[PDB]
Amino acid sequence: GDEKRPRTAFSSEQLARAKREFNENRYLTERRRQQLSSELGLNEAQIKIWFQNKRAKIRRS
Repeated sequence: GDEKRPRTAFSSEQLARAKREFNENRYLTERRRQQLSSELGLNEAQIKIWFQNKRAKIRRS
């Protein structure tokens, strides 16, 4: 994105991941969220529950 980032906390490589990270949880919410909720047989209180658990993927950090 920018043209002047350090090389410790994130040399853009980590900043770019933040995008791709949500990019896989920003559209599906309105692209496939209906497909899941449909085959999942639940409500919004469970939809987020899936991705909410996937957001960690065994890291809780």
